[PDB]
This record gives sequence, C-alpha cells and structure tokens, in this order.
Amino acid sequence: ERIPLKKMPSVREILEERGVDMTRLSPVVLTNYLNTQYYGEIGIGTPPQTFKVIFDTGSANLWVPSTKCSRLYLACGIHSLYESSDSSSYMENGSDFTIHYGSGRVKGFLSQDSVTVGGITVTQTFGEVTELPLIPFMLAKFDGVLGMGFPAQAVGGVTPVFDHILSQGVLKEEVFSVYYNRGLGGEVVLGGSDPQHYQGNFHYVSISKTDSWQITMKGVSVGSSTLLCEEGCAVVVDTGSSFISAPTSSLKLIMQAYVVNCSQVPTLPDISFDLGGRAYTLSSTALHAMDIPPPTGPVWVLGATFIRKFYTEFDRHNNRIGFALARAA
Ligand SMILES: *[C@@H]1O[C@H](CO)[C@@H](O)[C@H](O)[C@H]1NC(C)=O
Repeated sequence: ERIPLKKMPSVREILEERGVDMTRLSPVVLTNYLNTQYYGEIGIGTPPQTFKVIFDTGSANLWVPSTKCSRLYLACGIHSLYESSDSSSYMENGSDFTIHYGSGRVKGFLSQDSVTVGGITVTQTFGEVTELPLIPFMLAKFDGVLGMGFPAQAVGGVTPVFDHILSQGVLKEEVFSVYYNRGLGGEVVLGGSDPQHYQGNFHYVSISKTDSWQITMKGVSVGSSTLLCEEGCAVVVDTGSSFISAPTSSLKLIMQAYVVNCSQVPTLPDISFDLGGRAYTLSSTALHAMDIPPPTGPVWVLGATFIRKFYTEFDRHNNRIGFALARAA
C-alpha cells in the first residue's frame, strides 16, 4: 500500500543556490519538472533494478533512463540506468516513442519488464529512454517519471502501472491517495486513504474531462470578495508540480489583491478555491502562469502547495477526486 516519497532539492533551488538571473527556457505535457521536489522508488526486472521516479498525475507514461543512451545526450548517462541483460523477465518491443518534455523531446524505445511498486509486481510496458534534453534533467536527482494518469493520455495507448494493479484485484478500493509533509518527505498510498494523515470527512468532485484528473472549479475568491471563474474554470490536480498555475490574464487580477510583489507582511488576504460548492482555502503560502491553447486550455493546476493542506484521494472506479484536511502525528 504505502510508497514513501522523499524530499529533494528542485532544479530551481539548485540554480538559485548558485545565484542566477532570468535565462532562456500527441497528448498535452502539463508539468515542468524544474520545480518538482518529490520522488518515490520503484524496482524494474528480475532481480529488481531500483529507480527514483516522480509520481505524476499529469502524465500516464512510465519511463526511466536506459544504458543504451548515446554519448551525444549527456543528461541521460548521469542517472541510474536500465540494463535489459541483467533481467530474466525482459521482453523486447523496439517501437519508437517520444514525449515532448517542454520544447525539447524525450526520445527512446519501448520495452516490457516486471515493475514492482509498494510490494505489488506487475508486467508493464515502459519506454527506456535514449535521449534526454539538457534542461532540466542534468541537475535533477530523480531518474525518471511514473505516470498516474489515464490510458488515453498515455503515448501509444500503453496501459499505466495503476491500471495493471486494478486488473489484479489486490487493492481494497480502486483508488490512490497522496500526502505531502509540512516542513521531511511525503507518502503515496495505494488502495485507500491513511487516517493518520487526514482529519474530518472527505468530500468528492466528479471528473469533467473524459479521461484525465480534471475538475471544474466554480470560484477563486481573494479574502471575501470573488474575482474569477464563476462561469467555470477547468482545473487539474497535478502531483508532480509544487506551484499553483493559472492562465496568464487570470494571474494578473489575482496578483493585484519576472515581477512578484512579495513583501514581509503576514496579514495578506486568504485565497480559496470553490470545488463542488465547498470553499478550499489557503492562508498566505508561490504561484505561476501556464497558458495552454484549446483543447485542454485554458486550465489551472493545483500542485503540492494545495495538496499539503488537503489530502487528495484519486478515485478511478467512480471517476472523482476527494479532498480532506491534512495532519501529521
Ligand atoms: C509494443 O507494445 C504495445 C502495447 O502497448 C503494442 O501495441 C505493440 O504492438 C508492441 N510493439 C511490438 C513491435 O511488439
């Protein structure tokens, strides 16, 4: 059940610790892994080769770096690498695959092997990567990504790891939840929600998009005066991102009540989100702007800053996302 997430210095923090100015730079790739601060561990093959990977609801693909990456792409060779020759359960596919990480592309080739997560082993097709772009993977500690999205938003319709876990019928519920710690680490839970890391009762919102973790938000109120999204804004609850995102035009109106107007005062107004008629509020605590074109545009993103306060259950059977007040012990 329990997969313990570990704390990580993001590529942003790695760059900001050095001291630097502003610099340059199929399904929709939502998250930039520049700001990601969390990873979990998974085992591939027989015997298991361990990999540090991001648990990302934004994507539906599982990829790790291969031993077969070229000398021309140096970002791949740094991380832990998958060798097919050390696995008895390896079964070759050979088909090309290409995820568009940002402007640049993450290229490789497909392959099948036994993938172990949270004690459960499943036969999974994954893309062993041969070309990672320079930004932002060279500085990043995490090896690859584990997609928690739907089969439709995967590449080549490859069934995700959670879908294979549902096929076995091992879990009590067909769900997974996420908890990020207030401070060292996190937690992904499979087949339920952990009562230690929540308080009160869950309340659920139905999924609006056909096959994604997207829900329609009905109000973004600053303090006690409403600004945006009364008619309806689409919102993705991403696990692999830390920041909260919004449309570029919408972000300006919220910032009013390169440039960020942050000064040391704790009496700034609380900001809340209306999800299924219930107000989900954040005291202080940052934002960003992502303008995606339609379809899947314009859209917001609720990252780890939201999920830190609210423990989030991702329900696949009922197609819904539940929220509840978080806590530690
Ligand atoms: C690779 O696996 C996929 C299943 O996701 C399948 O559709 C495809 O035919 C396989 N390709 C080869 C060359 O075996």
